[PDB]
Amino acid sequence: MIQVYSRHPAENGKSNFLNCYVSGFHPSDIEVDLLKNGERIEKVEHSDLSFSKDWSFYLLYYTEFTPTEKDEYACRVNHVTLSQPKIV
Amino acid sequence: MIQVYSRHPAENGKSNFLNCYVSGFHPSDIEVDLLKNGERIEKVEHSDLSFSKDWSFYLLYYTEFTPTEKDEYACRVNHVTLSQPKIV
Amino acid sequence: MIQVYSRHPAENGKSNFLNCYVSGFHPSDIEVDLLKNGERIEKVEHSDLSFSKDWSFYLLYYTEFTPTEKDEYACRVNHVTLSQPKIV
Amino acid sequence: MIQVYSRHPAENGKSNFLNCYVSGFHPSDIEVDLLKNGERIEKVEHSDLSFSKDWSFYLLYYTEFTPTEKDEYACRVNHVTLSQPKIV
Amino acid sequence: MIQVYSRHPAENGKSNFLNCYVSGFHPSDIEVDLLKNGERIEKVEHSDLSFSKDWSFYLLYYTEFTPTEKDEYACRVNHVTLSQPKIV
Amino acid sequence: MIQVYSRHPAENGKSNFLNCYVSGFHPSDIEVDLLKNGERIEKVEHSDLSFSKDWSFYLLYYTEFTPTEKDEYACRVNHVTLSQPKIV
Repeated sequence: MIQVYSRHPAENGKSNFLNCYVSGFHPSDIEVDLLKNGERIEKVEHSDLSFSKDWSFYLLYYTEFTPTEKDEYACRVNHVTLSQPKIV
Repeated sequence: MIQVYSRHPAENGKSNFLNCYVSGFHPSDIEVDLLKNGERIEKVEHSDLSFSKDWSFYLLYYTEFTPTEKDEYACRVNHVTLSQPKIV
Repeated sequence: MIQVYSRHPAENGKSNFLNCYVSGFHPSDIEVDLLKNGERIEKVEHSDLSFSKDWSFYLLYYTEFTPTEKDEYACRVNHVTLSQPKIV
Repeated sequence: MIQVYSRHPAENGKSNFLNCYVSGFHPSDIEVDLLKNGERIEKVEHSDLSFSKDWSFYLLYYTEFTPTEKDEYACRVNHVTLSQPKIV
Repeated sequence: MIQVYSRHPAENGKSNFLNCYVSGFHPSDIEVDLLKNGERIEKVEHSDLSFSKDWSFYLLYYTEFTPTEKDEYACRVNHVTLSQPKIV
Repeated sequence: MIQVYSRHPAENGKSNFLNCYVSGFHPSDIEVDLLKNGERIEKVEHSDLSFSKDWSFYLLYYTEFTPTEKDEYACRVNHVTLSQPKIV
């Protein structure tokens, strides 16, 4: 029983990894305005400019939270497994 | 029983990985305005400019959350498995 | 029983890893304003400009939090496992 | 209000003349501009003005470079005269 | 208010003349600009003006570099005259 | 209010002339600028003006560098004259 694993790659260049995993709440480039340039305005009342309310990543009420999760977050992954079982 | 695995690639160049995985709430390039340029305006009242309400990635009420999940997030993945079982 | 693992790669270049894992609440490039340039304004009242309310990453009410999770967060990962069991 | 008074009255024999041998990368008199004269501009986003990325005169992969050359660069220039008199 | 008075009246034999051998990377008279003259500009974001990244004259991978050359650079220039008289 | 009075009246034989052998990386007269003249600008963010990154004349990987050369650089220049008289 012979099991041979040979790996010798040549990477002739530079490697660049950016923003491998992005998730969650990330809004961007949002502009909200009221009366940006205002001239001769008699009255402004009851202006409501609220971007967001309460923030909570995990909100649970009377909950049974039992997840079984195996995860692997990365940019470059190498997984190699050699098995040579012998049973008599 | 002979099991041979030979891998020797040549990568003649540079590699660029960007934004491999994007998910979630990410709105962009949104503009909301009221009376951008305002001249001789007698009255502005009851203006409602709210981008969003409460934020919550996980919201569970009386829930049984039992997911069994194996996941692999990456940009470049290499998975190799050699098996040579012998049973008598 | 012979099990040989040979790995000798050549990386002819520089490696750059940036922002491997980003998550959570990260909003950016958001501008909210009211009456940016204001001239001859008689009255401004009841202005509400609140970006966010209470912040809480984990909020649990009457909850049983029992997750079984094995995770591996990284930029570059190398996982190698050689097994050669013998049973008689 | 933007007022620009730019004048380039006189040029005599500006560049690249009376040369025996010219080669390589020599671009000249190239102008790249975005919003050269701008007034009351609200938002400029995501502008890419990269001229070039990589400069490599010799880039060889698994190559056998054996050029044989005999070159004689013998130019002869006689009685060159450049005159730019200015009288005020 | 921006007022600019720029004048470049006289140039005589500016560059790259009477040369026996010119080679390599020699770009000239290249202008790259963004919003050269700007008034009342609110937001400038994410501007990339990178001219170049990497300068490598000899970049070889697994190469056999054996150039044989005999070169004679013998130019002859006689009686060159440059005159730029100015009278005020 | 920005007022700029810049004048460059006279240049005679500026650069790179009467040279026997010129090579390599020699860019000249390159101007890169962002918002050269700016008034009442609110926000400038994330500006990249990197000219270059890495300068390597000889970059070799697993290379056999055996160049054989015989070069004679013998230029002859006679009676060069540069005159820039100024009378006020």
